[PDB]
Amino acid sequence: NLYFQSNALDKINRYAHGFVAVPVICACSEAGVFELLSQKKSLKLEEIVEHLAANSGHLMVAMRLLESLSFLYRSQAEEYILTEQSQQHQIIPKALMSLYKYPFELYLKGEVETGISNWINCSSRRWDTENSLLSDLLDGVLLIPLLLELKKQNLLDESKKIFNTLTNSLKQELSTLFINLGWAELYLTDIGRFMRDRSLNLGTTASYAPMLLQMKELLFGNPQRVFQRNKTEKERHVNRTLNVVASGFQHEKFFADTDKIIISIFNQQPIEEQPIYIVDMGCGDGTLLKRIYKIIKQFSARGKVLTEYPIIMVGVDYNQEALDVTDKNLVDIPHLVIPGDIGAPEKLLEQLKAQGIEPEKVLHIRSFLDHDRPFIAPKNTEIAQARSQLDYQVVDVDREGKLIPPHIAVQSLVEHLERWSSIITRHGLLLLEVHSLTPAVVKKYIDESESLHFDAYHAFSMQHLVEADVFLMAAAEVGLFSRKEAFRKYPKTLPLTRITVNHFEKRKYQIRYATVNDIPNLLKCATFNPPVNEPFFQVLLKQTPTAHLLLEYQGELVAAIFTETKNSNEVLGIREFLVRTSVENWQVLAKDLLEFVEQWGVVKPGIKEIEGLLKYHEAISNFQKSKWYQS
Ligand SMILES: C[S@@+](CC[C@H](N)C(=O)[O-])C[C@H]1O[C@@H](n2cnc3c(N)ncnc32)[C@H](O)[C@@H]1O
Ligand SMILES: [Mn+2]
Repeated sequence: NLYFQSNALDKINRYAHGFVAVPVICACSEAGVFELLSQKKSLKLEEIVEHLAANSGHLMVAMRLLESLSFLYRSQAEEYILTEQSQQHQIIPKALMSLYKYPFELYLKGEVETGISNWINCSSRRWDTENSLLSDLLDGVLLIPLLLELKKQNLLDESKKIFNTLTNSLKQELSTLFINLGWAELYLTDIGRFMRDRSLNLGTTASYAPMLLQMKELLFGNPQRVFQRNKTEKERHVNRTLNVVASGFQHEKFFADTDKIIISIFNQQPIEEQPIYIVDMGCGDGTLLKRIYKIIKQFSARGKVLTEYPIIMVGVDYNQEALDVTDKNLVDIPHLVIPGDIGAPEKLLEQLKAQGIEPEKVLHIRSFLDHDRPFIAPKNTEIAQARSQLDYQVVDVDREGKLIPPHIAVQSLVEHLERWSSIITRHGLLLLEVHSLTPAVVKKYIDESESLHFDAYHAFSMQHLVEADVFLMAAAEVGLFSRKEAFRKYPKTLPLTRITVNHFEKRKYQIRYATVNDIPNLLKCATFNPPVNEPFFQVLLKQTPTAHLLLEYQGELVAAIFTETKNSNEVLGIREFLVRTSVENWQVLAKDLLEFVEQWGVVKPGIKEIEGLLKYHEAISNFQKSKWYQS
């Protein structure tokens, strides 16, 4: 915990930002996006799409990135307007895009005709701008592939004398760069060691270089040429090898967060009623399954009695090579590997039954896969219709590169979780997932959070991130609730959620957003505040369409909690509490709703604090004494 680390952390994150942002800015500049918004200053996305013959989905990804960088702003009519910062697009050299295919391997080996001296000189001048952020964005285009190769060839871990075995010209090139950057003084400095030790965190972003090189095709050409799939069906938009290595390394601290959940499950008495099978959908190399088994064996009551009550780990994956690797990795662990697909839980269930596996004895688990499912369009058009008036900000791009409407992306996730919800047992569903943020929050935490680059390259590659609150809502709509004692989120202390660790349990009821359509039923409920009239409900529902929660059981309204969002959208407050005391177990259910509102508010983008929990907990906990109206 040293003083220099806070600036170093900002720098490395900014480098990853620039790795994605510079291709977006350059492609937009070349196609005339900034010029168009200078000739006509207020344009909606559809107008920009039409006039530049753009692909609406990828273009939305680019616009959200530019908004997050404060290059553009959106009016209340959803019209894009340039800012003074957007003139920075003129400072970017467009030859800089050549680095995305420059052979850094050959360069470090002296087998290259043309080196990188021009860019080293550019960096020393801070790219001819005083905007510190901007010069860090451009630095990232160069430094990310270079640092990764310097680490890969073991040119930085070398004791003391780094660059000592390189040709003298190479020595001076990299010595100048490292000295100019404060990385070396020839010995590495504090920041120099920091950048080297943390290089693999850039691997996932760096692996999308082939896609980012083709940004102009994504935005303005034929997106499918970027995503080939030839005969061997190797991915062309990403170096999956480096990607899988890097993401596995990053997924490490999150796997450890399943320890407390696993320890809790397999300490639960009696042993015979615990799960027998732990089934990981998308097992990859089996790292998570292997860890879980060792945790059970060493740290749980179940681990003392495996002789009498064995555990069986089950790896499921739609790729046979993954099953083979997982099979080998789970040597000496009782296990099974079977094919399956994240989108087909019904087929998984039938394959388990074909093995004689008793479905009710299964704990289902998975990590970081729901957002990478094959997108299935909504079949429930009526629920999709209702959903369409809500203000979701999910960005999701289809195979043609067109924008999937946010409410359609959400309804797809709901229906996909419903298919899973129908097979989840009383042992529940251990689920880790990564989430996108809104541009308002990304803009506010640009130096502290990875979202700017991570959300962009995810949406560009046709993955389906949602914001963390949207995910928890989609689960709640189908009766899956993330258990309070198991939950973890990252980042821990910033008002934004990029990662959730969940133990979902299946409950008999559902929680969804209240809508204007619910107002007649809401008017009839018992209510802690004096009875609310329709206009105030309309006011609340109009101002924050996705901030009021209701709990339903067998089509019957049980309870509802309305909220207010205030103070630069940093404070969420409980505003109304409604119940129907005619429904069996309504008080327990209403307490569950208030607990859910707290969890949901904890992951709501931008929310720093929740007000009113004590007041409204007391209201429902001492119901008769609190003297509710219309009871
Ligand atoms: C998401 S990445 C690896 C991360 C891994 N899912 C985990 O558990 O952390 C892809 C891995 O999941 C598998 N996978 C990708 N799409 C899948 C799908 N639709 N159904 C089942 N497995 C899938 C891949 O074959 C690969 O093994
Ligand atoms: Mn992903």
